[PDB]
Amino acid sequence: MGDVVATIKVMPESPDVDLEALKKEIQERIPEGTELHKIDEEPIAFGLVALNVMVVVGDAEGGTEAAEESLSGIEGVSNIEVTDVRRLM
Repeated sequence: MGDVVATIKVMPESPDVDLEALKKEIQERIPEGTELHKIDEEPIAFGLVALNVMVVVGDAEGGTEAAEESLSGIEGVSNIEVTDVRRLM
């Protein structure tokens, strides 16, 4: 208990929620500041399942700002619940 873990839940608006295809996009959307953690295959709409891509940060820096940056032009179809957090203090 001491690591800061964030959580980004991305979900495609279309019923063609390609989770595995999103997997590749997830890696490229990850904050260039640190590294990822572990993703979650959780459902949202009637059949649209999102992926909660968490990230493990600690010795890193505020370079994770790149995440919000990529959000300014991220999956326009797959809007993310970019409000999840997990402060493991």
